Amino acid sequence: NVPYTPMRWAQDVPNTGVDKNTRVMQLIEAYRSRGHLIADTNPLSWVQPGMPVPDHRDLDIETHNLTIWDLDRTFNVGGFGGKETMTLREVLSRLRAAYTLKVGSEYTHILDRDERTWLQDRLEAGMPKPTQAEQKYILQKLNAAEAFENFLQTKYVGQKRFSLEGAEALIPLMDSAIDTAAGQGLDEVVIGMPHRGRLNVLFNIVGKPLASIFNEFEGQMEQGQIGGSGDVKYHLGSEGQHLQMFGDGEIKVSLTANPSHLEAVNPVMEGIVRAKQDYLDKGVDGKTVVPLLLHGDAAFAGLGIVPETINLAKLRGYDVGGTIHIVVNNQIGFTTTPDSSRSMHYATDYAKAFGCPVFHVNGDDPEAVVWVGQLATEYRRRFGKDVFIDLVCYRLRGHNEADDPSMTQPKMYELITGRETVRAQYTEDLLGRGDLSNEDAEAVVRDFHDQMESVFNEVKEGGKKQAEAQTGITGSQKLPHGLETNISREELLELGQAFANTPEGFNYHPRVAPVAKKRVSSVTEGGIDWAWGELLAFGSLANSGRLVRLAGEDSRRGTFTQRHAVAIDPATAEEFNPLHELAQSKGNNGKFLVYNSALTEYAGMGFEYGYSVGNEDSIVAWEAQFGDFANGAQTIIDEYVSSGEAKWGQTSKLILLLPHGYEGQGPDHSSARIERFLQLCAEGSMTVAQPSTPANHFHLLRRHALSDLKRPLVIFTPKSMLRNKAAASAPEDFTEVTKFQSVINDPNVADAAKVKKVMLVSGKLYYELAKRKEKDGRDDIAIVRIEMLHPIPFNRISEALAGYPNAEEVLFVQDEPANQGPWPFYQEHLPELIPNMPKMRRVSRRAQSSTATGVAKVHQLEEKQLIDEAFE
Amino acid sequence: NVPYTPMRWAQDVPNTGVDKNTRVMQLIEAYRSRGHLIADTNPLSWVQPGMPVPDHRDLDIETHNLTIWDLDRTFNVGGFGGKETMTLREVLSRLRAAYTLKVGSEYTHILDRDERTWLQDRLEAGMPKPTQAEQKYILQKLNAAEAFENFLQTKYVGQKRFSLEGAEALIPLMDSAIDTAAGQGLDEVVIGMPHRGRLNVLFNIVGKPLASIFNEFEGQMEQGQIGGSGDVKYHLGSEGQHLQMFGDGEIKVSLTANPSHLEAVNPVMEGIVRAKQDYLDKGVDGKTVVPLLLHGDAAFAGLGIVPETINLAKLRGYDVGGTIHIVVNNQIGFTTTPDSSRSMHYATDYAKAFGCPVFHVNGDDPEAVVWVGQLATEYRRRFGKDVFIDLVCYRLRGHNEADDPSMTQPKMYELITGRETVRAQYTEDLLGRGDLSNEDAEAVVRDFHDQMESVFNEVKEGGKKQAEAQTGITGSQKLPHGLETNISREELLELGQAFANTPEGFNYHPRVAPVAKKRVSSVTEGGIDWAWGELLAFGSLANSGRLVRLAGEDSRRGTFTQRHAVAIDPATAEEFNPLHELAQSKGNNGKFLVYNSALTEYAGMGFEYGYSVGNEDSIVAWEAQFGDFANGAQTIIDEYVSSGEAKWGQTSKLILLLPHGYEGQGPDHSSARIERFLQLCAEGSMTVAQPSTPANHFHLLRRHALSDLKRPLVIFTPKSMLRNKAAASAPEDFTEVTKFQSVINDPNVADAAKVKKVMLVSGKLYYELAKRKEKDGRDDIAIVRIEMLHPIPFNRISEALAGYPNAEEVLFVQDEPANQGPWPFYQEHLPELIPNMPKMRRVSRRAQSSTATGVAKVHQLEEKQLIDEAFE
Ligand SMILES: CC(=O)SCCNC(=O)CCNC(=O)[C@H](O)C(C)(C)COP(=O)(O)OP(=O)(O)OC[C@H]1O[C@@H](n2cnc3c(N)ncnc32)[C@H](O)[C@@H]1OP(=O)(O)O
Ligand SMILES: CC(=O)SCCNC(=O)CCNC(=O)[C@H](O)C(C)(C)COP(=O)(O)OP(=O)(O)OC[C@H]1O[C@@H](n2cnc3c(N)ncnc32)[C@H](O)[C@@H]1OP(=O)(O)O
Ligand SMILES: Cc1ncc(C[n+]2csc(CCOP(=O)(O)OP(=O)(O)O)c2C)c(N)n1
Ligand SMILES: Cc1ncc(C[n+]2csc(CCOP(=O)(O)OP(=O)(O)O)c2C)c(N)n1
Ligand SMILES: [Mg+2]
Ligand SMILES: [Mg+2]
Repeated sequence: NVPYTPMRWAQDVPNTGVDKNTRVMQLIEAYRSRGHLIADTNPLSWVQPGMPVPDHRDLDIETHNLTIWDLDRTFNVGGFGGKETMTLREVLSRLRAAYTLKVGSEYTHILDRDERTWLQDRLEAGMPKPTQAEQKYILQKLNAAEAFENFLQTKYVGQKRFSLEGAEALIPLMDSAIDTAAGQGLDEVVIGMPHRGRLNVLFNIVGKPLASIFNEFEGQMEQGQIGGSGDVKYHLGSEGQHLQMFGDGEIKVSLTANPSHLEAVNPVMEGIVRAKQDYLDKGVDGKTVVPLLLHGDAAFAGLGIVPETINLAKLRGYDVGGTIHIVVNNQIGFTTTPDSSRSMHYATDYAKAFGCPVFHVNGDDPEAVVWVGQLATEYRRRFGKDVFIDLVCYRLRGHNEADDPSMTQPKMYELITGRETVRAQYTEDLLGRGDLSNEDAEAVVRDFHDQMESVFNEVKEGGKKQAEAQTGITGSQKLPHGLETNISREELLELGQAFANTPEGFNYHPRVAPVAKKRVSSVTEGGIDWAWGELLAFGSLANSGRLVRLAGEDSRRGTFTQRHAVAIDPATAEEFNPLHELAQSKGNNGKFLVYNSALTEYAGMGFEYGYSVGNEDSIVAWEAQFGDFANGAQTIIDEYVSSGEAKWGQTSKLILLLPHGYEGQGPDHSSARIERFLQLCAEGSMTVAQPSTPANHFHLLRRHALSDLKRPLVIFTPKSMLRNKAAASAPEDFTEVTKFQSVINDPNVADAAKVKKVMLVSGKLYYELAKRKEKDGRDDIAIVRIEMLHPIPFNRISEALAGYPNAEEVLFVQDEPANQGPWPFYQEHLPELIPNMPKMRRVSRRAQSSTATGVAKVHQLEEKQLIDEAFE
Repeated sequence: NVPYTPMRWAQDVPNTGVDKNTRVMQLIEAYRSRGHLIADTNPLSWVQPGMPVPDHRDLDIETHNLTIWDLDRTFNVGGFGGKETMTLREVLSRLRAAYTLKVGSEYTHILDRDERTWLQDRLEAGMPKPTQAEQKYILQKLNAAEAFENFLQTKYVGQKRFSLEGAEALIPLMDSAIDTAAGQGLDEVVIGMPHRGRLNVLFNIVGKPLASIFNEFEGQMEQGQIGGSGDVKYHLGSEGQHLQMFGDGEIKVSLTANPSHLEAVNPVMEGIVRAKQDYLDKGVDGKTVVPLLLHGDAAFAGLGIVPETINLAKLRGYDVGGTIHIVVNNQIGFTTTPDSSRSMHYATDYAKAFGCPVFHVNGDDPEAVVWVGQLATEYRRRFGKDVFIDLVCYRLRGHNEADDPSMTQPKMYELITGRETVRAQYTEDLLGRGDLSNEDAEAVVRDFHDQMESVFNEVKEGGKKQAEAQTGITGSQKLPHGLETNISREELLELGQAFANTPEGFNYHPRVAPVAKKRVSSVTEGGIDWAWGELLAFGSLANSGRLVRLAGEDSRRGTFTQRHAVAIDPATAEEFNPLHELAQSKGNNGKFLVYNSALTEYAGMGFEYGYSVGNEDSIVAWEAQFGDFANGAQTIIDEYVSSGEAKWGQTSKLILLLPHGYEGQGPDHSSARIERFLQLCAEGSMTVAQPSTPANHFHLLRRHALSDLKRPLVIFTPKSMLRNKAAASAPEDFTEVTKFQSVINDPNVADAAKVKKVMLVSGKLYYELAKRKEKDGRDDIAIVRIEMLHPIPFNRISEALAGYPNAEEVLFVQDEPANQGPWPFYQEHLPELIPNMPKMRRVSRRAQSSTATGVAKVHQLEEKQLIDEAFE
């Protein structure tokens, strides 16, 4: 059992052509670059049958024209090993000790010279010898891991737990990293992980009490929100503290909630870290909250969310100082082996796309694992980049504890069954080298078992409760009754002037200058448009002292060239952000931050959801280029935004701004899918709205920000109505009207006793119906608008209908096809809530498999047909 | 304007320590590895202000301790340039000519030695000098590209076209690749691409007639399906032929349809290629259909679907022999620059994760572009791997033709406005070197303009039609009236015996052997379960002579250990596929292929959709591990499966198998989201079903395969009912019952005149209600099952209800919450279709924000409450 190729027999060759010193330097370069291909990193003696084996002929001395006859000759090596001269025997010895034992390293692809040199120097010095106290501490942690697993196996046989047996070195690796961070003087560590070994990490790394875990297994579950539905035990989070064992440091440790969908926690935990860093406010030399992210081998290579999230690492609004990644490589999926899972040689090969180092380590050598953890945390602090660790290990049982893995992998489980564990091997090694006594070794086991037995007995004394029905979360948070959302006239004029107070030699571009002038004049003369209404809301909130963040694709300028939140000078390329300047000059330390995202919907929306969880007092908004591209983030909408409160008691106030409207631009630029969002709503989980005037959009945003109802808000924003002059607002609507309106009654009814038809509408189709009513002179019609879709404002609709006592018909008019839009939701729910209302009649486009037509002339013909049908 | 650093002044150094020959070899290695960092590949003199600049100190002779005083000394170079000895002046000259001009190359990261050597030899030989005929052919193609763009600009000013101006070298690059493939003797080329330059590619590469394109712009659109909705002009496909200009070869060229969602065509076009290759059947040395895939720079770096699809390249059921990728790098998104779009240095850096070569080429040197196209197509044919081309160019106008790019990028558009085009520059170069006359150069322009003017005038003679309403696609395909789907008794016994005809020294695993015995005995005694029903269907179809493909996560064994389509011997690890063996021994050349996918839902489902489009006569099925993970493929469901026929006239017969059932395993293992699928249905777009017996599943699958209705099928499959003994089927149900049943009436009604309540149910909740009816002895109840959900079988439901003439109530009973499951769809539609039916009453779980509870005791309490409510 020796892992190297034997030395071969050959004749001595002459020193002609390429010199032999050149050949020895080429050998040094080969080991530094490709020596990981023959390193002892696998605990099993296993080669997977269907995977390609890379060529490694570069690592034998024959390929470089050297022979056994050169081993005692001396050569110039140019500073290798801190020496100018050396023998080929000593060169080979050093190379093999550094690059072919229990740690394999990839770092030669890095472009910067100082980075490469730092890693090279530390890997060739070697791992320093640990003290006896340190060695005993590693043994305590290994014991805890294995003992906990065995206890659960014995007391709860059938129950699913997802064990860590085979990979118990993870616990001392994570401990090493957290301890190193505490010594650097940092503030917090945030963890995200999957199912494999979660209950072990909660107890041994985070510090969740043992009583809690035992209760979970007996069927008593901790309640997150009053009347909540809940979730399985391996999807929950917790908080704790970690004290340094051989030091005076202390750090905080947190673990985040997640669903079963793998790798969906990656963008969410990055956002939590960024929000925490921003609150501490320590600058570029800060970055004092560390992200620690765990993966599995099949998931890391397969799912596309992983590289999509790593691509945000060095961008302006997303940087968090680097991420430490750990891949638990146990050489198996569920019933699938690596030959069917990836087309890369290693699972961690995405690192080479981003220019980052990789360390592969044997999971049956605990002292090497502790060294790699320390080295990774030091690299992050110095260079501010991502680092990847590959922990090679195995899975002792099946995928779960009810499965038989021999049916599909017979030969692999001949090697696994009946091995000795990593705790047993390490105890034998320490007693052999005389580093531990037998009394000590036996105490370590006895003490921990007594602790667990004690707690278990205490938990069984208390009787088990019986099942009870779950009520719901509708009334678990209060509504802001009697809150006023208007600003003063002085405040409005100051916001307007921000666009006139340009810096010293700044000028606007000629096509942007008219927009700025209109903003300064409109706050006294009238004609405020949609974009200016939105910015007035965010600006007012930043003045009071809040952090406002807006992110999305092309969101600084606007997709429809409407926003201009940051302006650029054509002559010098200088930038200007008016509303941020005004906020910083009022002495409440408010901020307005606008960022242009990368081209992603899954990672984008996930990052903003996380920001809202990490700072409860911030105002965060994500914008989509068109609302039709939000189906690329369906996982986040379904698993986090719509359902997080009911499952885990985790609350959010994220704002989604989704453009919507039927204007003839085709099926992928027409519908944000209102029907889908209204399906997900129940128990008052989120607010859904489609306003028709800038002032009403202003009041909606301010009500959300100043209330104490911590639930999301989904708004459907316009595209063509952005520049419609019938939709503009007057200053009195921002300063004298006090509240947001959920139903707007018709403002052009002469006599209410002559009305015989009521139309209900939502959005931009109002302005067409109104136009036609004026032209034809109809005094028997009244058009009523619905601005808030969920919850249903049934008291207001009832009040409006009651104001027309001679009405015989009610029509519901929409632009969307009959199987889309708000009609399906309203035809089900509204008749129950208003019993005395006449039967409703739909007027819409016909039902369709697609969203809209692709021909523009057909669009115009349909619109004419629709409006004609409404007016008899 | 010289691009190199000047030679510096220094003293001569002594030849001590590391020898100077060693230093010259290190310089050669540096240029081969990192010389692309200083190559002349950018047409503009532009450096983006916020992007990091890599260190390239390795490429100057000072860092290797050499000086101007060494330039005329001679050194040993070890075969470089086919010489044993050389001067430092000649070495530098050759390195700079090979690695620093108009082509930059990355290939040193490749692990195989023979690959590296092949590339190295071809890049150092250089580009061969082209003939005069070849040169004139390149000028014709450049002219065509630019001329077409200018014509459309002039005749249709406001209209959106997404121009290729700035990147006209794409047309000769694509032409070079297709021409090289025709010379190799291959069969077809399949293209997928986005919006940028689509109408140009349709006319100049594929061969779509010019009349068609002009008509599109005048508002006359070609119809795909009778009564279809349509789509915008830059989303359509076409077919054509390509004849070799200087050869006797011929090849077929195809372009595929796609939506606006970027990069969603990547898995779909890979599947089309695989299906075409399988039909030709030429073996491992075949692979004679070439995939050619075009991208943009922002999309390639940002979206996660790109690397997810490249990861399928070398897997067993997905390999297509390599893909040629072209990235059109025009240094801008919409209003976003590379500093805000990626954290990689180049957009094509994913190549280094997969071990593939990259070529960067200047888009203003057309002869170099034609060489790189040829070299890439040769590499694919020899090594069977992916290859990446980065075409560096610019965008002359805005994102569309209505946008002003100076508002956000002032300095970049000072360099662009008023340049001379690539056609103009090339004409000037050829007239300078005397390779073309002026008469020739003027004819090239005049002839092409005359051609276009002719066609345009002909198109305007015919009058323009007026708009007309679109009818729908419901009746555009026929239903299979009077088709019988039963097999003979002889056929059933033969299928059973397949599991007894093991190979010579094969034995089953002890936990798989009982399943095999039961399969052999059940075809004569009874008790056929769900999995065996499914396999009997697929086997029967493979016997008749069809290619059957089944793919999904853990689909060979089954997620619930139920299928066992391939078995493994514990002693030798040999594999056995019974139903494939039987099919190949009947002389119709049928196949049963089962594959275990990688861990992806977006790329998985997309690949199977593509397979169904590329071979209309195959039976393809995709399976999900649980139906709750299908929201990861929402883009494919919404943009291709649900809506492809109505938009493009593209038909498919894909089968989705989605597990579903409420059994207490929590919110991410309970619901496949039936309500979402029933929203997407209209105009008879697809079939949705939830059967309750194995025999009925058999008949459904066979009806779909033998009919002429080319639409998808979505089935909701069980989890616990897989092993329920009340649900098993008898042999007569496969051989004497002729058709699939859409409604199954109650089989335990003694007297029909005593019934006073009818319950409607779908799925596994039948077996609980039936149980309770027997126990309590209720003869006033009748339970009726609905097996097909869409379309609604309203004639059968009416017939069933009419059979109970004294009924007073109808109850609709489901397990799902009230805002989920089939109730929302049925409460809207069924009362209209059956006017005389009593008012329906819902019995279900309460409405919820999440899918299901996380506590198991609460699940059991809810189920009891539900069944009690049903029975008064
Ligand atoms: C979904 C969420 O975010 S929380 C909703 C929780 N409650 C429910 O779902 C209960 C069922 N729903 C209902 O009874 C009704 O739909 C109501 C009461 C919410 C609204 O019906 P109406 O009375 O017709 O609506 P109206 O617009 O007059 O609202 C009444 C008050 O509720 C407030 N309100 C209503 N919806 C919201 C909301 N989403 N956020 C904040 N305040 C709200 C209004 O500001 C108003 O306050 P006021 O006292 O200052 O006038
Ligand atoms: C959705 C698709 O893929 S095709 C939809 C095309 N048709 C429509 O949408 C019309 C509207 N729908 C209807 O009129 C009704 O729902 C029907 C006629 C389709 C079915 O209603 P019922 O008559 O109650 O159902 P029933 O099960 O008896 O079907 C009658 C016949 O249609 C056939 N059929 C019904 N649905 C399908 C289907 N999805 N695929 C194949 N055949 C079908 C049955 O096999 C049967 O044929 P038979 O005469 O040989 O026995
Ligand atoms: C998005 C998604 N797809 C599929 C699944 C189903 N699933 C659960 S575990 C698993 C295997 C995971 O393998 P690996 O990442 O190696 O984890 P290990 O069990 O080895 O820790 C799969 C496919 C899932 N939970 N989420
Ligand atoms: C999935 C998706 N997200 C967003 C968009 C909106 N969008 C259309 S074009 C575009 C810019 C694409 O940039 P690039 O890939 O460089 O294309 P180019 O315009 O340079 O050809 C964006 C974000 C889209 N069509 N699809
Ligand atoms: Mg694994
Ligand atoms: Mg671009």
